[PDB]
Amino acid sequence: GRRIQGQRRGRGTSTFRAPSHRYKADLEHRKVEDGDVIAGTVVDIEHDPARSAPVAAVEFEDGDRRLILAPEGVGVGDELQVGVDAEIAPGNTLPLAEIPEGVPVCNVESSPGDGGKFARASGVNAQLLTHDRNVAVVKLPSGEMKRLDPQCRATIGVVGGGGRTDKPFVKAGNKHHKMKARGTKWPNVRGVAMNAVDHPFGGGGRQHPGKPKSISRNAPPGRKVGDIASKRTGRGG
RNA sequence: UUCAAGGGCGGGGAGCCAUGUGGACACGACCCGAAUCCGGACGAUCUACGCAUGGACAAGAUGAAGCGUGCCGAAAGGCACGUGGAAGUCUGUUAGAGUUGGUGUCCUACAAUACCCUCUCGUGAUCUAUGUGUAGGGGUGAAAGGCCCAUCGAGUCCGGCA
RNA sequence: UGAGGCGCCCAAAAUGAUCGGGACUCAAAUCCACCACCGAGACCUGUCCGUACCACUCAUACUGGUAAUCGAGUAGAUUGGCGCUCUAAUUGGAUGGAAGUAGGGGUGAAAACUCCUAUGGACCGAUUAGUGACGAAAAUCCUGGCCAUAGUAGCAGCGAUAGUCGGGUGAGAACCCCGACGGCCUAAUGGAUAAGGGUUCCUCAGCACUGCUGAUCAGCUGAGGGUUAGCCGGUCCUAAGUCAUACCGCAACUCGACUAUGACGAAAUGGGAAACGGGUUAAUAUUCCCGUGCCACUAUGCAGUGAAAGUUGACGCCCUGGGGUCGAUCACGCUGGGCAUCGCCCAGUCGAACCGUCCAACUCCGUGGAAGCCGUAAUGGCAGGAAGCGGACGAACGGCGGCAUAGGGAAACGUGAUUCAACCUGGGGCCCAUGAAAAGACGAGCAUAGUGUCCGUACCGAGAACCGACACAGGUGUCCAUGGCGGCGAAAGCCAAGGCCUGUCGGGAGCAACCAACGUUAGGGAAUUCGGCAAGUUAGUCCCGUACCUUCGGAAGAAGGGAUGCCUGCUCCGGAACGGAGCAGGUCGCAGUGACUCGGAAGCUCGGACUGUCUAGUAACAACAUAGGUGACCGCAAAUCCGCAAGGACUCGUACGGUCACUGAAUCCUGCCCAGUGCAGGUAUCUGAACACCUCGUACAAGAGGACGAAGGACCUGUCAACGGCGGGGGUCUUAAGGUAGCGUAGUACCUUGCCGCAUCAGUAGCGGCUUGCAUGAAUGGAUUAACCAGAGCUUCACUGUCCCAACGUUGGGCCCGGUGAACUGUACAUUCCAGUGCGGAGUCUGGAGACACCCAGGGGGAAGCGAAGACCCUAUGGAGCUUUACUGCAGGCUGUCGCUGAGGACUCUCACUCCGGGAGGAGGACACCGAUAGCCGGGCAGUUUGACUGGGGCGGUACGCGCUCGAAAAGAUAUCGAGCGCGCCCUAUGGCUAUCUCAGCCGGGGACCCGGCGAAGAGUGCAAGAGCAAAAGAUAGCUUGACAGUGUUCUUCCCAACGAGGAACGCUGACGCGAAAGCGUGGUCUAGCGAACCAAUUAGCCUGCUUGAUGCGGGCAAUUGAUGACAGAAAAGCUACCCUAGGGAUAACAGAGUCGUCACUCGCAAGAGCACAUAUCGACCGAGUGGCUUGCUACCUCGAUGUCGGUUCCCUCCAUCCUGCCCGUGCAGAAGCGGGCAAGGGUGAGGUUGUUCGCCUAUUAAAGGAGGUCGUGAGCUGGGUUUAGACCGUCGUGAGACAGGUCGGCUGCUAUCUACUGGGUGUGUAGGUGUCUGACAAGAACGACCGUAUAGUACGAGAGGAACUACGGUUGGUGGCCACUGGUGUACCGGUUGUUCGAGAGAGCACGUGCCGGGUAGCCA
RNA sequence: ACGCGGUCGAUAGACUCGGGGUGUGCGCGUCGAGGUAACGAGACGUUAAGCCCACGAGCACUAACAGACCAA
Ligand SMILES: CSC[S@](=O)C[C@H](CO)NC(=O)/C=C/c1c(C)[nH]c(=O)[nH]c1=O
Ligand SMILES: *C(=O)[C@H](Cc1ccccc1)NC(=O)CCCCCN
Ligand SMILES: [Cl-]
Ligand SMILES: [Cl-]
Ligand SMILES: [Cl-]
Ligand SMILES: [Cl-]
Ligand SMILES: [K+]
Ligand SMILES: [Mg+2]
Ligand SMILES: [Mg+2]
Ligand SMILES: [Mg+2]
Ligand SMILES: [Mg+2]
Ligand SMILES: [Mg+2]
Ligand SMILES: [Mg+2]
Ligand SMILES: [Mg+2]
Ligand SMILES: [Mg+2]
Ligand SMILES: [Mg+2]
Ligand SMILES: [Mg+2]
Ligand SMILES: [Mg+2]
Ligand SMILES: [Mg+2]
Ligand SMILES: [Mg+2]
Ligand SMILES: [Mg+2]
Ligand SMILES: [Mg+2]
Ligand SMILES: [Mg+2]
Ligand SMILES: [Mg+2]
Ligand SMILES: [Mg+2]
Ligand SMILES: [Mg+2]
Ligand SMILES: [Mg+2]
Ligand SMILES: [Mg+2]
Ligand SMILES: [Mg+2]
Ligand SMILES: [Mg+2]
Ligand SMILES: [Mg+2]
Ligand SMILES: [Mg+2]
Ligand SMILES: [Mg+2]
Ligand SMILES: [Mg+2]
Ligand SMILES: [Mg+2]
Ligand SMILES: [Mg+2]
Ligand SMILES: [Mg+2]
Ligand SMILES: [Mg+2]
Ligand SMILES: [Mg+2]
Ligand SMILES: [Mg+2]
Ligand SMILES: [Mg+2]
Ligand SMILES: [Mg+2]
Ligand SMILES: [Mg+2]
Ligand SMILES: [Mg+2]
Ligand SMILES: [Mg+2]
Ligand SMILES: [Mg+2]
Ligand SMILES: [Mg+2]
Ligand SMILES: [Mg+2]
Ligand SMILES: [Mg+2]
Ligand SMILES: [Mg+2]
Ligand SMILES: [Mg+2]
Ligand SMILES: [Mg+2]
Ligand SMILES: [Mg+2]
Ligand SMILES: [Mg+2]
Ligand SMILES: [Mg+2]
Ligand SMILES: [Mg+2]
Ligand SMILES: [Mg+2]
Ligand SMILES: [Mg+2]
Ligand SMILES: [Mg+2]
Ligand SMILES: [Mg+2]
Ligand SMILES: [Mg+2]
Ligand SMILES: [Mg+2]
Ligand SMILES: [Mg+2]
Ligand SMILES: [Mg+2]
Ligand SMILES: [Mg+2]
Ligand SMILES: [Mg+2]
Ligand SMILES: [Mg+2]
Ligand SMILES: [Mg+2]
Ligand SMILES: [Mg+2]
Ligand SMILES: [Mg+2]
Ligand SMILES: [Mg+2]
Ligand SMILES: [Mg+2]
Ligand SMILES: [Mg+2]
Ligand SMILES: [Mg+2]
Ligand SMILES: [Mg+2]
Ligand SMILES: [Mg+2]
Ligand code: NA
Ligand code: NA
Ligand code: NA
Ligand code: NA
Ligand code: NA
Ligand code: NA
Ligand code: NA
Ligand code: NA
Ligand code: NA
Ligand code: NA
Ligand code: NA
Ligand code: NA
Ligand code: NA
Ligand code: NA
Ligand code: NA
Ligand code: NA
Ligand code: NA
Ligand code: NA
Ligand code: NA
Ligand code: NA
Ligand code: NA
Ligand code: NA
Ligand code: NA
Ligand code: NA
Ligand code: NA
Ligand code: NA
Repeated sequence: GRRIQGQRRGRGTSTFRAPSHRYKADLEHRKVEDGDVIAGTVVDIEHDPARSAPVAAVEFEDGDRRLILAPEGVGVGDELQVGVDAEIAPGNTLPLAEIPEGVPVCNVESSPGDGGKFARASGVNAQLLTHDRNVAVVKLPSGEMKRLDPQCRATIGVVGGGGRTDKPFVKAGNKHHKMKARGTKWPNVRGVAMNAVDHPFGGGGRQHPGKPKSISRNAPPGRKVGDIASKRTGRGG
C-alpha cells in the first residue's frame, strides 16, 4: 500500500511543520555567572503564539531584554530575580535546593542549566516535596515522582493561563484557528474511513478495524496504529 | 557383472574434408499483433495540501452580552423601555465561489466537459492573485482510490526492448 | 358375421394459400402390369496431353509399344520449371532509336516469352555458372494519391436578433469610408493595467495566402518608420523560501540533512529619497518641448559640536464618532446651446505639484476644587483631582495665501449649501487565533555649484493580439464601487459619457410539414407520471395577527386578515436633506410592489445534530469533517515519525502537552462475556540461539554431545468505549457469556402486499398499533431529539396545458436563390415483396409475386444500419491493485554475544565513550551509542503460488492411481458426472510340504456330542466382484521357513503400436524344506494392496580423493528402507464492483433455433354426482394428441457487441370468442342465466398500491378476451427496476471483500449511401391538341354499439316479477368535411396604465423579441 | 405542380362607400378638493368621437404592358 499519515509526518514538510517563523521566543532560564545579583523589571505581558498562554517581557539590570515563561500573578513593574540568593516569591527563579519544600514550581530543568523542561503549559505546576544534598524529589503534573539534581533551577508559582481547557471549542472553526498555530495536520480522518491501501484499518463493506486495535511495541512504522502497547483498554475494572 | 549361471556393451579396416540442401537447439529466429516488469531522467504553468506577501465581499433582516433609564424590592435581584451590535446567523445573480434539477440545447460541438433556465454559499473551517514548499511505491488527500499539466488501484519521457 | 382396398371424421396460430409453380379428377392421383422414349463428365468410341512401365539409346533427346487392372483432392512429403537484382565467362542488340509506358498481333497447360504500331530519347540483352533486403489481393497491414459521399452538413440557436436611405473611392462594393435615420454595450462591448504575446503599433503599396460570404478593408503580404526619464517602474531591502562555499555523509556524484559564511528571493499587489501643469507627433511622453517645483550625493562657504538615545519604516478581525476633498444634488448669478402654445431643458462657469500658514483628535502641563457632577452613537471619567479657564505638543491627497497680468477657455472665466469616496484622526469590542522583516527616513541648519550613469518604455490586454491545434460562446489577476432616473441597494428596467453595428455571410417565399426557444388557451384541475418531472402559483412595503414543538436561542415572513396610485392643503421627528413617519379632503382604472424587482403554504415519517468536505469530466448523499464523548503511549537523552548515513519533523513545544486510534452536538443511557484472537504484566518449573566454557573426536580442523540460558513461548493474571460474542435444549450443552434499557415487518423482516386501524371510490405506498426480530440492540454505540438540509418517502390547501385534447400565435431554423464548402461511410452487385431454404435471424440461394427511368421533401421499418478487436461469461501454467494464521524472503523493533573496553552471580571506581554547562565543572560510565552476529516478533514491504476434470464457470462430486460384473454389439479394442461395488491392507500362519480325511443341508437312533444314511459341492478357501478347487486348492494333524540369495526368458503395465515404476507367468545357478518317490515350494487358488531423480540411513566387498607417505574426513560401483493419493512426482491461500490484455460463440446471460418433461388447450373412454337420471351441468382414473404463451433442457447461430425489463407511441395479424350477429341444448314458464355451435366485421375503455410484467382493489361497461410480430417497437421516447464506479443496514468472512437480500445516488452517441413507405415533381413509352369518360384492378369499419319510448305492466306466471317482432327518439366510439352559431387564438388593431428617455404638452422608443392589463376582426381551429 | 384573370378586362393596388374592431382623440370651453397666487389629479361638452381593418362593393385612376418561343 501507501505510507500511512504518521509516516508522512516525519518527512517534516510544510503541512506538518509548526509556523516557527511566527513564534516569539524560546523560553529558557537566563544564565548567571553566579552571585544571584541578577534581577530585572517586568516591562510588558504578551501572548505566546506557541503555547496559547501569556508570557512576560523583562528588562534585566545588565541591559538584557528577554521574554520569560510567566507564572500566574506577574504584573508590569514587578521585580523578578534569578540566582541562588533570589528572594522566594512568585516569578523568581532559583535552584530547587534553595526552594522551600511544599512550594509550587514551574519550568523545571531536567539537568542544571538546560533552561527548564518540565511544567510549562497553561496553569500546570510541579510540586517540590523532598530535599537532600544529592536528590530533589519533585512531583510533575503527570503525577510522577521525579528525582532531580538540587542544582536544577526552577520558577516559583504555577504557569499563567490556568483553566484554558475548561471552555469547549464549540465549533470546528475555533479548533481550526488554534491548530493553525501548531505543528499539526488537522482535521483528522479516521483510519477505518480510509481504503485498505491507506491504512491497516482501511477497507471493508462497512467501517470497522480489521484486526484488534492493540498493537505490539515492536510493530514497525506503517503498522503501529490504534492502541499502542496498551496495558489495558476500556473503562471496566 | 560374475562361487556358479545368466545378462550388458563391443568385434572380420572407412573415414576425413569441401559445396549445395532437409531438419533440430540457442539466440528477435517467418512478420505484425498486449496488458507488464525494471532503470535513469523530466514535471506542482494543471491540480492537492501547507507557507509568505497582497486583494475582495451592494444592500437589507434578526437583535446575544454589555451598558443606561424607569418601576418594584431589605437585599437578592426582577420587570419594562432604550442603548448596544454579537453570529463558522438569516435574505440576497453586490463582487465572488459552488454546481441540484431540467436527465433541456449541444453531442463529426462554440467546447476532448460548452450554452441556457433552475439551484447552493456569499464575515468565514470564506474566496482570490502572485511568490514559495512537498515528486512517483513517493507527494498531497475534511478519504472519492480523489489529485500530482486532457495521463493515476502507482505521472510522464527515453532506455532495457526486436 | 369375417377379411381386405381407397377415402372421410378426429384436425386450432399469428405479414400472402400452396404439391417447386401453373394446374390436374375414366387423372397430370393411387395400386397391378406393360410399351416407347428423354436424360451425366458414368459406359462405349476417334484424336491429343500427362504420368508409370517396356524396347532402342549416352539421354530423363527421338522412335515404337503397354495401362480393363493410370489420371478428384485440404494439411503434408517429393520433383521439374517460369520471373526479378547484381557478379563472372562466352556472346549479341541500340540515335537507321535502348529501357519504360499505351494500344494491338503470335506462342506456351501455365509461371511467362515474343512481335507490331505510337510514345520515349539512352541505354539493353541471351546462354552458362553464381548471387540475393527475389515474386502480394488480403494482415481494423504501411505511405501516397484518388472516386462516391455532395454542391450535401456548417457559415441560424447564446438576453448582444441590426441595420436602412443617400453619397465617396474603385475594374469590381450588402458588409472599406462620409452623412442621416435606426439600434447594441453601463463592473462593461467604456477607461487604466499585471501576466502572457512580441512588432501584432504608425505610414505607404498591395490581394497569390489568412479572414466562416465579398472586400477597394485588415491583427493578412511587402517595404519603410516608431519606444527619449535624477524625481514612473527596475535597480536597493528583507518574506515564505532558494542557491553557493566550507564542514560532514556516501562506493561515488551532477546526491544528502545540520551548522557556519556569503548571495539570491516582491515590476499589477510587501517596504521605498524626489514632479506637477501645459504643449507637441502618423506613431512616445510624469521620458521630448515650455513653464514651475523637488530629492540625493559631492565640492566650496557660513553656521554647528551637537549625534545616539529615541521616533519612524511597522502592520489582525468586528462595530463606530469626528475632520474632510472630488463627485452628485439643491439655491441664486453669469456665459453658450436647445426647444417653441407653456417656460422649460442641456453644457460650462477652470487653474497643479510645490512653498508658506491654520488645526480638530490624542497625550501632557498650570489654574480650579466637583463628595455627585462631567461626558458619549456606545463604553465611560474623577479628591490617585471631575467641569470650567489658560497653555505645551500636535492632522489631511483638507482650508487659506503664494505659485498665476503661469496655463487653459469661443465665452463667462460664480457664490453659498447638503450628503460627503479619497485622505486625516479618534473611541469601543474579540482571541485555547496575537495579526512580518530589513533597507531606509527622522533625530540633524542654510548658500552657491557640479553630478544623477545602467535596464524597461511601441501595441494588445481579449466573443480576433494571452492559454485552450482556430480571429474557439471556454479559461485568465488588479484599479475605476460616487454619471442620471429608480429603489434598501454596487438589484431590475431606462438613459448619459465612452465604445460599437466584427458575439461578422447574405437574398426570397404569410414563410407548409417538422424542430429549438416561447406566449395564450374554454370547461375540468395531477385524471398525467416511478415521482407534479416541466410549468405554474406566491411575491415588494406597512398594520393586525400567529399553532404544535423547543436545547427557551428558536419554531416565525408559521398560518390567516387588511392596506398600497394620483391630486390639493397640512402635521410630527430632525440643524437639514433633493431624509423619514403620519393627517384631512378631492379623484381615475378591471388592476396602484399597475412594468420591473418580488416566498407558494401546511402536516407526518426516515437520515445526518448544525456551518463545512467530496468522486476536476454520469454519484453532493445518509458518505468525509466537526465540536463533544472515550481509550492508548510518553517525564523530554520521552512517546510517535523521516533518513543509507551525516542528520531531521513534532519543537521558539513539555502532560491544561502531543502523539496513536475509536465514537461523532445536546438529552436519557451505555447490560452480560477474558474461552479464542490481540495487547500488557508476572512467572517455581518446562522450552529457548550464538559466543565463551566442559566432554568425545581430529598431532590441528570438520563434527557429535554437555553445562549455562536472554527476549520469546508454555503456564498464570489484567484488559471489551480491544477484535469480537450474547445460542440449541431442559424445569444444562457447544464455546466465555446467553441479549439487559430500549427499538422492532426497520434504509435491518425471508415468509410479505404480515394483522388491525387511519386515509381514498379503490392505497404492494405512507403513518400508528401489534410484533415470536429469516438475520434488532447499546461509543461495531442504543433510544431519542429542537434547529438546519439543492438528502429519501407520504398527505392537504393553493396552482396550473402534466393529462382529458389539442389549437392558434411569436422568434430562429427548416424550404427556394447567390457565395463558401467538409465529414462519417463504401468486397462486389443492388427496383423489391411474400414464402421457403441455408451454420437454425437472406435485397443477392429456390419458387412465385411485383417492378418504366430520373428527381424533390419527410419521418426513420430494414440493411441482425454507422460508431468500439464485448467492459458480462469462460479459457491463458496473462497482467496489475488489495488481503491474510498461503509459500518464500526483506526492512524494522525487542533480546544475548563480540569489538570500542579501562581499574579494584552480585559490587565499587574512573580513564575511554555519551549527555548537561559559556567555562570552571556536573551527570552518566565501561553501560549507552556505533560496528558485527545470534534468537524471537515481523503483509510495514518485495517476489510469487493458489492445479486438472466438469453438458459454461462456481458450489457439490473425483468418473485424478488401482481391481471385479454389466454397459461392450458371442475374437481383441471401446466412451460418458454410465449401473452395481471394491483396493491403499491383513496374515509367522491365514506361508510351505506331508499324512490322514470330506463338506453344506436334510433324514433316522441315543440346534452341544455320539452312530447310520442320503448328499458333485449349495460348505470352505482373510477382504469387492467374477472365476478355480473334493482321494483338493477345503478340514484336521505333524513338520518346515521357498515370504530364500543371484540372474534371466516372456507376457503385462501400453490389444493392435512406442512408453517407466509396478505386476505376473516360466526358467536357470546356489542353498534349503517336506515326501518312499515322481514331485511340490520363485508367499496367500486367480485378477486390487502401489511410487522416479536428488539426499539420507542401512548391508557386504571392492574402486577412488590433484608430487608423495601416514591419519582423519570425503567421492563411487550393487542393493534395502524413508514420499511425492494432482499417484509417469512443483515447495504454494484468497479478493477485485477500481480493474487490465489476449482470445473464444471452442463456453454461459437476453434474443433466435431444436425439444416439449413443464405449461396451455383438445380429444378418446366415462367411474362418479347431479333428490331418479354419466352425458342440463360438474366430471376422476387411464389413454391419444395439438400449440409453441410459461418453465426447463441442448449448446446449432452471434463474444472485431444483433443495446436490458417495464411502460409508452404506431402499424399488421391469430382464434383456443369476453361483448356484439346468427344458432343448439337446458335441471328452457317468464325475466335473469348456465353450457355448446358458426363466427375474427367492429369493440374490449378510466382509475388506487407497485418499476413491475403479473396481480390485488374501485366505479363505470354491451364487454371492459387472450396471444404473435427479435418476450413487435431505445439510428422513436422514457429510464422507475435490473446490472459499473460512491454510501448505509442485516447476514457471512480473520481480512480484502461477498450476498436474483434490502436501501439512497448514479450518462442514453450518429448530418440516411441503399432499401421501405407517405406525399410532391421531371421524362420516356402508348403515338398533333382540347374537353369529357371508361374501369382492369386497388383501399375502407365507414360504420360499431348502447340507452330510452310506443309495443306493455301486455305475452308468460299463483304471485313476485316480467319479455318480443316492429316503429320511433337520443347517446357513445369511430369516420369524413365545415366555421352561420358557441369557444380558443389572433406579438393585425384600439384603449388603459407603471418605469425611463426625447425639456413640458402633443406625439413617441425601450422594458425579448406584446412592459403589463382590458377588448378583439379575418383566418386557422374544437 | 395546380387554378384564375390579362384592356373584347374588375386580376391586384389607390380612392370612396359598405361591412367590421376599439370605446369617446388633439385643442378649446365650463366645473374642480383646495391654494394669495402659481398651480391643480380629475369631471362634462364639443364627440357613437378619434384611430384602425388580412372582408365586400363602386370605380379602368395605377399596374395586367411589351413581347418571346415550341408545335404534327
Ligand atoms: C443478456 S443482457 C440481459 S440480462 O442478462 C437479463 C436477465 C433476465 O432478462 N437478467 C439476469 O439474468 C439477471 C441476473 C442476476 C443475477 C444472476 N444475480 C443478481 O444478483 N442480479 C441479477 O440481476
Ligand atoms: C448483464 O446482463 C450485463 C451487466 C453489465 C455488464 C458489464 C458492465 C455493466 C453491466 N449486461 C450485459 O452483458 C449487456 C450486454 C450488451 C451487449 C449488446 N450487444
Ligand atoms: Cl488542542
Ligand atoms: Cl514446366
Ligand atoms: Cl513600468
Ligand atoms: Cl468617540
Ligand atoms: K455475443
Ligand atoms: Mg524553545
Ligand atoms: Mg465561539
Ligand atoms: Mg499547519
Ligand atoms: Mg474524523
Ligand atoms: Mg470509501
Ligand atoms: Mg495494508
Ligand atoms: Mg459507524
Ligand atoms: Mg465502527
Ligand atoms: Mg501554480
Ligand atoms: Mg435595538
Ligand atoms: Mg452565513
Ligand atoms: Mg445568501
Ligand atoms: Mg471504493
Ligand atoms: Mg490427383
Ligand atoms: Mg555462352
Ligand atoms: Mg493470400
Ligand atoms: Mg444526403
Ligand atoms: Mg451568450
Ligand atoms: Mg434589435
Ligand atoms: Mg493597424
Ligand atoms: Mg490602406
Ligand atoms: Mg534582491
Ligand atoms: Mg511596490
Ligand atoms: Mg499610443
Ligand atoms: Mg504606452
Ligand atoms: Mg470573431
Ligand atoms: Mg384551461
Ligand atoms: Mg395517478
Ligand atoms: Mg395512469
Ligand atoms: Mg420543479
Ligand atoms: Mg422640527
Ligand atoms: Mg421505511
Ligand atoms: Mg449534514
Ligand atoms: Mg462527478
Ligand atoms: Mg449537495
Ligand atoms: Mg453532480
Ligand atoms: Mg459521519
Ligand atoms: Mg474526538
Ligand atoms: Mg407498519
Ligand atoms: Mg458495550
Ligand atoms: Mg474481443
Ligand atoms: Mg468482471
Ligand atoms: Mg497477479
Ligand atoms: Mg549536545
Ligand atoms: Mg504481497
Ligand atoms: Mg518474475
Ligand atoms: Mg477449468
Ligand atoms: Mg470382445
Ligand atoms: Mg500361486
Ligand atoms: Mg525432491
Ligand atoms: Mg533407512
Ligand atoms: Mg499423472
Ligand atoms: Mg496412467
Ligand atoms: Mg478485454
Ligand atoms: Mg456454439
Ligand atoms: Mg440494430
Ligand atoms: Mg372456431
Ligand atoms: Mg380483422
Ligand atoms: Mg421486444
Ligand atoms: Mg406488444
Ligand atoms: Mg428501432
Ligand atoms: Mg438509442
Ligand atoms: Mg439519430
Ligand atoms: Mg435508474
Ligand atoms: Mg428508486
Ligand atoms: Mg448480484
Ligand atoms: Mg436506485
Ligand atoms: Mg423502351
Ligand atoms: Mg417591444
Ligand atoms: Na476496515
Ligand atoms: Na510483470
Ligand atoms: Na503549484
Ligand atoms: Na439589551
Ligand atoms: Na448548472
Ligand atoms: Na510510480
Ligand atoms: Na523500451
Ligand atoms: Na496438395
Ligand atoms: Na461582414
Ligand atoms: Na454558511
Ligand atoms: Na477473551
Ligand atoms: Na485474552
Ligand atoms: Na450485535
Ligand atoms: Na450544506
Ligand atoms: Na403551452
Ligand atoms: Na431506417
Ligand atoms: Na489492478
Ligand atoms: Na499447482
Ligand atoms: Na516392467
Ligand atoms: Na406438441
Ligand atoms: Na460480430
Ligand atoms: Na420496452
Ligand atoms: Na371479431
Ligand atoms: Na432484439
Ligand atoms: Na425500452
Ligand atoms: Na436511448
